[PDB]
Amino acid sequence: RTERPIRVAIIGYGNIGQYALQAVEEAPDMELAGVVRRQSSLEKPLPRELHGVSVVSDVSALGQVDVAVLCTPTYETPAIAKELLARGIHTIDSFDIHQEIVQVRHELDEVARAHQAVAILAAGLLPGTCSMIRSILEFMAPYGITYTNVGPGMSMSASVAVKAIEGVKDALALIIPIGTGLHRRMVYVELEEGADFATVKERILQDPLFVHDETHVLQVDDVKQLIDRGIAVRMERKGVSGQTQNQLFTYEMRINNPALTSQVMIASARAAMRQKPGAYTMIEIPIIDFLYGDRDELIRRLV
Ligand SMILES: NC(=O)c1ccc[n+]([C@@H]2O[C@H](COP(=O)([O-])OP(=O)(O)OC[C@H]3O[C@@H](n4cnc5c(N)ncnc54)[C@H](OP(=O)(O)O)[C@@H]3O)[C@@H](O)[C@H]2O)c1
Repeated sequence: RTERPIRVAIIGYGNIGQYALQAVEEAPDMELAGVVRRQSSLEKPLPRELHGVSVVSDVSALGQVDVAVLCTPTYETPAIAKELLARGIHTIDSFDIHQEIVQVRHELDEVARAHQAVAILAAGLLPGTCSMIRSILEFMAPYGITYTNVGPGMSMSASVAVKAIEGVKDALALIIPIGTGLHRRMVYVELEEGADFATVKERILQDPLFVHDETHVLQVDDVKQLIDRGIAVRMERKGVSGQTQNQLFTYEMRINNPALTSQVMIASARAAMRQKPGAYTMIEIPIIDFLYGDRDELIRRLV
């Protein structure tokens, strides 16, 4: 629909990558350049939805690539981003280690500026659009407290951490809100042949991830039967606007986690094409840059 469509490559074909495929297809200003996978994954049978899709091991085999959408594991992502920025390719990621965002942002900023590229990081569900809402609440009521309650949903960094433990064949870890920003964790574990529940319970409950947090552990026959990739996020702020107390704000979403996250990353890919070289979180970009359409028509429709 646009003259020269944006050519988007998907790096890593996991949960995020599969939904990102659909988001790129629906994007009227974008066309799929291809999917980049590990060589090991290239040797498994080709997924049925990737028929007619260029699936390679390096971005150089896909021709021109405007933006790379990084659907890779968290710890693997900054290094992959730096590599692609250095090739002059824009990068979108949903890096979700909050304490490392400032540092990672600086490192990507320097590489991006050196190669006339734009990196948008932490552009997912949380961090991402929830961060944008959170920041808007902040300046509407500067004094007060915001509570971010991550509703019942799967934590895939906690699930694989419970899987690496001695005695667990498979595991599902859930993040559960208990109010005022506090969270409870519940772990469903499929045990190995002949391991006892009582000990493996005490190795998860004393694992560094679940010692200072309230944690419940249950043994189940099939953890795969319990998996659903939906999640909820509820944010509350009670604050002061100017000098007037008791301003009340509530934001809630009930969404498919990877579907939404991939959509935000695709919308951010659109925004990346409109920025000066550098690295940005989502609160550093005009909201209109994430939207497709004529500027005046968007203002007429939304403002
Ligand atoms: N910001 C948010 O609100 C939020 C929410 C959800 C997810 N995320 C982020 O999104 C990331 C991906 O989540 P997911 O559910 O899609 O995970 P996933 O299903 O495990 O997908 C990981 C994919 O990355 C590739 N990969 C795995 N190991 C790799 C390695 N060592 N080196 C290079 N590539 C590797 C693999 O694809 P191939 O087989 O094709 O190589 C794999 O399919 C997470 O790490 C998380 O940080 C953020």
